[PDB]
Amino acid sequence: MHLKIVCLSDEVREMYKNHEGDSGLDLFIVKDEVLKPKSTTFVKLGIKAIALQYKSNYYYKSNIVNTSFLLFPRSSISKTPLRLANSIGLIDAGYRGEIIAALDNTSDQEYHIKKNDKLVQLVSFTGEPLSFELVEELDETSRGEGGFG
Amino acid sequence: MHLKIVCLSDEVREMYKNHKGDSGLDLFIVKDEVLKPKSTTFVKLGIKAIALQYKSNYYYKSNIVNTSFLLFPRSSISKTPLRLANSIGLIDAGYRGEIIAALDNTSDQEYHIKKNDKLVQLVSFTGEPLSFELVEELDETSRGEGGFGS
Amino acid sequence: MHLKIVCLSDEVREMYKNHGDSGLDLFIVKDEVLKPKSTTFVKLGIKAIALQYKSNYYYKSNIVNTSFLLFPRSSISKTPLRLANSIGLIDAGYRGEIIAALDNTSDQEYHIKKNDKLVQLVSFTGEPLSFELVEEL
Ligand SMILES: Cn1ccnc1C(NC[C@H]1O[C@@H](n2ccc(=O)[nH]c2=O)C[C@@H]1O)c1ccccc1
Ligand SMILES: Cn1ccnc1[C@@H](NC[C@H]1O[C@@H](n2ccc(=O)[nH]c2=O)C[C@@H]1O)c1ccccc1
Ligand SMILES: Cn1ccnc1[C@H](NC[C@H]1O[C@@H](n2ccc(=O)[nH]c2=O)C[C@@H]1O)c1ccccc1
Repeated sequence: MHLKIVCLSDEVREMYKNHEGDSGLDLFIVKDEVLKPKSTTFVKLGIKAIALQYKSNYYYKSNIVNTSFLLFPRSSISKTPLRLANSIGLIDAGYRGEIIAALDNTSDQEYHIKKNDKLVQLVSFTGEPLSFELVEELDETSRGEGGFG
Repeated sequence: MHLKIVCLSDEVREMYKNHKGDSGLDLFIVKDEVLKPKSTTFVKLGIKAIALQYKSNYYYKSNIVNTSFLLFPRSSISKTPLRLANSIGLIDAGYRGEIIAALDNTSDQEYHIKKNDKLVQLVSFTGEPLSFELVEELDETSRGEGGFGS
Repeated sequence: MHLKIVCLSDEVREMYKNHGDSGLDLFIVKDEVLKPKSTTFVKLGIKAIALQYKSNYYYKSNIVNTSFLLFPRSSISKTPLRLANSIGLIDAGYRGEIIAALDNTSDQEYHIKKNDKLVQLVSFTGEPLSFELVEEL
């Protein structure tokens, strides 16, 4: 699966210019942030992303198409008090919004995520190796980050 | 992937006639229910379902088959204190029971769910788009809601 | 999909020798006390690879190793244990022991017993699973 990732700030772009014939693509925490104790915080991952797979035959009742994909916790999240609220995120084929990780802080202390933490990863519904590239837009629409003005 | 869904009551049938390219199919909470604080409740979704996909050759040591499939939380469950106790439910190809969501109320107060809330969704193992239709039975067994009599 | 499982001990091998569906259950292999309000890395005492047919995938001889998944069993929900990382992703390249990160959410300790089945191995496609017990991967 191949992902096109639009970084929403330059600080993020520099993180991903760094960065793997692997199943998951790790995502960065892009900004130091405090998570209140006993809370769910919607943590903005500062990127938009489209995933491409070869067209496939599926039952329902241009070799390369958009596809839905998954936001998984990284196994090393287990070591912390944070847990993904929604278990596993399902990003649909369309999707053009900022990817959000919803993290439950299960402790009663506040928790500091730091820039460059990796808590979550994108994963293909097929488990296949992921490749990505930075692009400036996903498509022509404003939500795509493309088009005029 | 195509879901044949059997609604277990008339009330549920109407909710599914009225239903709003997509990878998950939202399921309704079908009955106002109070969930106790700090507990796990097995919330009956009032439906049974099977999933149909193209037959595949798979390594294991008409072209439409029954397939196993996935029960995911909707991401809007995040706003609530309700968490899905088994993370992602696996429903096997053969399963003819009512679909249950096991919801942990992590809050220390009672949580009230309403008829028409949508907290969970069915999703295909391959993430392809889903269609569904409402049917009177899944198969000929009683558990499947079908066959002769009562 | 098909799994090659190396049992890490004499005693574990037994449990799998005396064990086609969508997930393969894994045993709790030794009695253990889980502390209250805690996360424990519970060792399952197996190594495993998974084999599926090669596929064309977009990216920029019959068989290959694929990634597979570690799901909780639906029955885990009767316990106060939760899988910390929701669903475990075991990569194609992984040769180490399989661990289940379990959160004990109880304010009391919780004892797991050998022959408990709390988690299960599932394939990316939901296809029926099979395994054999080898000596090495
Ligand atoms: C938080 N928030 C504020 C406005 N919209 C939202 C959300 N919308 C879900 C979309 O986000 C995408 N989405 C889905 C799952 C996920 O884990 N991360 C996502 O970005 C595809 C889903 O379609 C939202 C996002 C994450 C957790 C909860 C809720
Ligand atoms: C709690 N309870 C009381 C009577 N039945 C149940 C349970 N049903 C397990 C089966 O239901 C199906 N099942 C599996 C996972 C799931 O998330 N939802 C389900 O309906 C397939 C599984 O085969 C049960 C249900 C949900 C979670 C845990 C346990
Ligand atoms: C516990 N521990 C000590 C040294 N390394 C670890 C761990 N490392 C992750 C590897 O284990 C494999 N792994 C991944 C996810 C999972 O649920 N179970 C696993 O066994 C493949 C992953 O690559 C570890 C294991 C489990 C949860 C968190 C962390």
